[PDB]
Amino acid sequence: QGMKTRLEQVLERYLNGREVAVWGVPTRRLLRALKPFKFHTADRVDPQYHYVVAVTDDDLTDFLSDEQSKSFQYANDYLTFDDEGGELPFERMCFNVPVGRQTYFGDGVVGACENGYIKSIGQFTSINGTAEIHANHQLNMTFVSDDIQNFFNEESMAVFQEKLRKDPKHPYAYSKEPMTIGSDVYIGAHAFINASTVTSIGDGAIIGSGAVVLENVPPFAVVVGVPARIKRYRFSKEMIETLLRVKWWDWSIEEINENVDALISPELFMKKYG
Amino acid sequence: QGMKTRLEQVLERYLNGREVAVWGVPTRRLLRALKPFKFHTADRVDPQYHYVVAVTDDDLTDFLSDEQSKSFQYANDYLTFDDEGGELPFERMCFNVPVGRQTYFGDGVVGACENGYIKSIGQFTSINGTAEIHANHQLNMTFVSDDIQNFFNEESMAVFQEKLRKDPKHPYAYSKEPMTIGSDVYIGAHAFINASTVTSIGDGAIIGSGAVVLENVPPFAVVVGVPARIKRYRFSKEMIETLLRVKWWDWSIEEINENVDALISPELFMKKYG
Amino acid sequence: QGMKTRLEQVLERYLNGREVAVWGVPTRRLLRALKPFKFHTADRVDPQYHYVVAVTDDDLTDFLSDEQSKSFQYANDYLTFDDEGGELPFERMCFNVPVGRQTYFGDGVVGACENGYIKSIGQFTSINGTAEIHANHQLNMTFVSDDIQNFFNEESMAVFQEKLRKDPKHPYAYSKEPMTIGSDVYIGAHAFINASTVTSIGDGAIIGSGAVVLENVPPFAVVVGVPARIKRYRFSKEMIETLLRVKWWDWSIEEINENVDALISPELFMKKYG
Ligand SMILES: CC(C)(COP(=O)(O)OP(=O)(O)OC[C@H]1O[C@@H](n2cnc3c(N)ncnc32)[C@H](O)[C@@H]1OP(=O)(O)O)[C@@H](O)C(=O)NCCC(=O)NCCS
Ligand SMILES: CC(C)(COP(=O)(O)OP(=O)(O)OC[C@H]1O[C@@H](n2cnc3c(N)ncnc32)[C@H](O)[C@@H]1OP(=O)(O)O)[C@@H](O)C(=O)NCCC(=O)NCCS
Ligand SMILES: CC(C)(COP(=O)(O)OP(=O)(O)OC[C@H]1O[C@@H](n2cnc3c(N)ncnc32)[C@H](O)[C@@H]1OP(=O)(O)O)[C@@H](O)C(=O)NCCC(=O)NCCS
Ligand SMILES: NC[C@@H]1O[C@H](O[C@H]2[C@@H](O)[C@H](O[C@@H]3[C@@H](O)[C@H](N)C[C@H](N)[C@H]3O[C@H]3O[C@H](CO)[C@@H](O)[C@H](O)[C@H]3N)O[C@@H]2CO)[C@H](N)[C@@H](O)[C@@H]1O
Ligand SMILES: NC[C@@H]1O[C@H](O[C@H]2[C@@H](O)[C@H](O[C@@H]3[C@@H](O)[C@H](N)C[C@H](N)[C@H]3O[C@H]3O[C@H](CO)[C@@H](O)[C@H](O)[C@H]3N)O[C@@H]2CO)[C@H](N)[C@@H](O)[C@@H]1O
Ligand SMILES: NC[C@@H]1O[C@H](O[C@H]2[C@@H](O)[C@H](O[C@@H]3[C@@H](O)[C@H](N)C[C@H](N)[C@H]3O[C@H]3O[C@H](CO)[C@@H](O)[C@H](O)[C@H]3N)O[C@@H]2CO)[C@H](N)[C@@H](O)[C@@H]1O
Repeated sequence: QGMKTRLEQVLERYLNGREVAVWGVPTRRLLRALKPFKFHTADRVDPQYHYVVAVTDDDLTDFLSDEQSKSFQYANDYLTFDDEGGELPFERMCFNVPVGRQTYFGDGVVGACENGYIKSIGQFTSINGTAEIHANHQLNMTFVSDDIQNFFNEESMAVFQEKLRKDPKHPYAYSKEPMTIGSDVYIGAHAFINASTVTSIGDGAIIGSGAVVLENVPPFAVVVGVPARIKRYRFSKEMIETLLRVKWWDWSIEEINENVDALISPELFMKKYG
Repeated sequence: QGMKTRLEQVLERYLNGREVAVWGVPTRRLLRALKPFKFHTADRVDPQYHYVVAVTDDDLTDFLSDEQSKSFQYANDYLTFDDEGGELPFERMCFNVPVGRQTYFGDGVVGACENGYIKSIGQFTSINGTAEIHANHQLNMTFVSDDIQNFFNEESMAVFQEKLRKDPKHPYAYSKEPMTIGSDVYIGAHAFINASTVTSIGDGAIIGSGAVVLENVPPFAVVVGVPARIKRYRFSKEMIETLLRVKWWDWSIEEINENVDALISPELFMKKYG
Repeated sequence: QGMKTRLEQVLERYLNGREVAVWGVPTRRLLRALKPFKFHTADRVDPQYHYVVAVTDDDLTDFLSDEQSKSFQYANDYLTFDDEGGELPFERMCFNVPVGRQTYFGDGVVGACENGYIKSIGQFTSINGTAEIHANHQLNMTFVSDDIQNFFNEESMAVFQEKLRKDPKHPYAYSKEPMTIGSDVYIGAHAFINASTVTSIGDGAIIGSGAVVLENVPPFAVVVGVPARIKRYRFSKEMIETLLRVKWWDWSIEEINENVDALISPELFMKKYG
């Protein structure tokens, strides 16, 4: 591929001449990524000479259960291969989609990034692995199937995709801006977001479990239900207005540790920034 | 097994004397299927001499990212092993369940086919991988568990299964016709269908995301919610009556490309067939 | 690890000096478990000399499709490695969580046991694999993210976790008793239980599909919906009172086979124990 995966971005910044020790049975995709480096099956590992790469999450659990792993820092010294959505201490990219710091999501949102459904994902955003993000099929035609186009010749493909781009309900997310997910967002298990109608999820939004959101979620609102309805705002109006332009999620690691009291007490946060 | 898998049906029609090149680390099930053929780890692949079989979907993505793959047509020259529900250009079978053309579904619906819960799946049907199809346990007894029968002797098993067949609410889908899923059907993510009470899903039906359907879905109806309620019909009544017996989903690949305008414009479809 | 996995508990009781035959490609975790025993790739298997261990569930299906498997009893002679939640004929443990007999659950509930969210799981309980059990993040602060704490030093971690323990809404299930799931419970697909607010699920409870439960479920109640509401009780009040202290789920395998008629007919059950 032309766009670097999460494993390749981590290695580019933290490997630093060491050889990669593979903790687990590798995939063909992994062997292609490790081709330029020296790599081997992990036996005796030393973080001064080695960088452990666990193939799967279950292989990571086995590695952390090993006594050899407690001299290995999270991303500086190891990583999970099959974890494109895993959180990171630095801003990264996922199929031309910027992902903030300490932001994690599941395989469904990863596939949504590759489909072009997402424009950006904020910092300190927590998304459950079971969450799904898909677009709508076309509804202005006699059929709803998408793989019917596998039978169209050119002449038929040109006219089918012609109406697709000229559709105000955005089938396959064709005619809309890619959806943005803000910072400090929480998304629960079994949640769903429609990539055809949702174009923005505000910062600090909370999506309940089993919730099916079909429209935009304003910042710091808690949407819940099937379909998702706003049941309560997370903060007061004055806080949401202030929080939107102070942007604590863009602070440095030292500045977050300086204003712990402001981030911990919401009543103190307004006092310092209202 | 006695019933051919999707990989075996594809190979039986398109392999044509070539040897299989395995793109990825194979499973024991795959090695059993490839036993009669000549097979090897894929290196340099040529579609005139080789047929690429990617073990998993992630191995398929790695194969398509390789320059060698662009002389390989979808099913005629490659396929994914762990993809029993993947779409195909020809009608196939899945555990004694006929599956139409360009119809795809996930692992939960595959397991539903093997359980005998499904009778047939139409053509050009799109089912999300997260969709689940299960039956109800028995409710006319003091227990709801199913694996309690692991402790029954013969005498106890005969009487337990005796009432199971004599139950009008169809526990474990015992006393009903297997459920039929029509053509041009769309099923969203996190959807659920009760195999104990649902016996038919009409052609052209649309099941929303997170929807739990518990009764039959009439053709070209859009069921939505927990539980699923009909919120709107996809087409006018006159169209549904006409569409049910013209059956465009049974047209040839040449006839679909002949009547693209009818399938693309619903207003034109009635003009040509009303 | 210090706590035995489900595979290690089964082997400790049923292996009995035999060598393990691995049906499938093993993981690194599996190789660590089989280290003290003699093990090999399964070829010709005899239950008098061998104990088959299928790595994955798909490898189990391949094994049962083999003619060699029909002299192998379920747990006494084989088992699936990647199946920590699979049912068993004897009471077992899962990350310091007692699991009853013939009780099965999915990977999400397994991870919930390791997180400390569950105290015990009853006997003859049926939980769907797609079910999820998670706790709530903190809501009394300006942020909702959990992995923000990866940036806190000591001083910041001590004060963040300080309010976490002093929170009546139980973020991360910090200040509550671990949730108990009773016996003869049925949980459907796509179900969700909030580990932060739910502390008990009574015996004989039934959770419908796609249901999001947020409070305790009384014994023998059927909760349904988003959010889950009690729609109907499974039995009469007099039965629930009697069933709660006869505890048929604690009977021996011989006593279950003695009182099949009582367990099969609910009307007969009260006659014998009311
Ligand atoms: C969304 C959530 C944070 C709400 O937390 P909360 O502040 O304690 O909400 P409350 O318990 O006070 O109840 C608020 C109302 O909204 C409803 N509600 C809240 N969360 C709901 C949910 N997931 N689903 C359905 N209804 C919900 C409640 O039924 C309640 O109804 P009411 O208006 O009649 O009182 C929490 O319930 C939740 O579901 N978090 C997601 C859990 C998860 O999936 N984690 C995995 C991802 S890490
Ligand atoms: C079902 C679906 C096609 C409806 O499309 P639509 O024609 O644009 O429906 P609308 O947006 O006009 O809204 C219709 C009504 O039904 C509701 N509704 C529609 N889809 C819903 C859904 N999945 N869940 C809950 N409610 C839904 C809407 O809330 C709305 O309510 P209203 O009567 O008060 O106005 C679409 O919403 C959907 O969910 N598709 C499934 C997406 C998916 O899961 N893809 C993965 C599988 S490939
Ligand atoms: C929960 C369940 C056992 C109810 O069975 P039941 O006794 O036949 O319930 P009924 O069909 O008589 O309907 C009862 C009412 O509750 C509703 N209801 C029942 N189950 C529901 C469900 N999963 N979701 C939403 N609504 C449900 C029905 O819509 C109905 O509504 P009403 O009050 O207007 O009549 C069953 O519907 C179910 O969903 N089982 C879980 C299936 C599953 O997920 N299996 C996989 C795990 S092994
Ligand atoms: N290109 C996105 C892909 O998404 C995959 O995950 C999901 C889907 O994108 C994937 O797509 C299915 C596919 O199974 C099947 N073989 C073909 C079918 N047309 C697709 O259907 C789906 O994907 C396409 C996007 O390409 C959408 O246009 C369509 O609306 C949607 N139903 O099925 C998976 C479960 O629904 C993988 N995560 C990933 O390998 C890949 O990035
Ligand atoms: N035979 C169907 C199987 O379905 C599997 O997928 C799902 C279930 O069928 C499977 O079945 C579970 C099983 O985990 C566990 N080891 C035993 C338990 N009795 C089963 O329970 C389930 O399956 C049976 C059907 O056999 C139903 O009667 C029962 O109502 C249902 N709860 O758990 C999986 C998640 O719920 C596999 N896709 C597939 O290997 C296999 O075909
Ligand atoms: N320690 C529990 C783990 O749960 C895992 O499954 C699920 C989660 O526990 C897991 O945790 C995610 C994780 O993906 C990501 N790398 C880090 C993130 N902080 C976690 O987030 C989640 O887990 C933690 C519990 O540790 C909760 O406090 C948090 O509320 C929750 N959002 O993401 C998975 C899907 O949501 C695995 N089943 C298992 O390896 C492991 O036991």
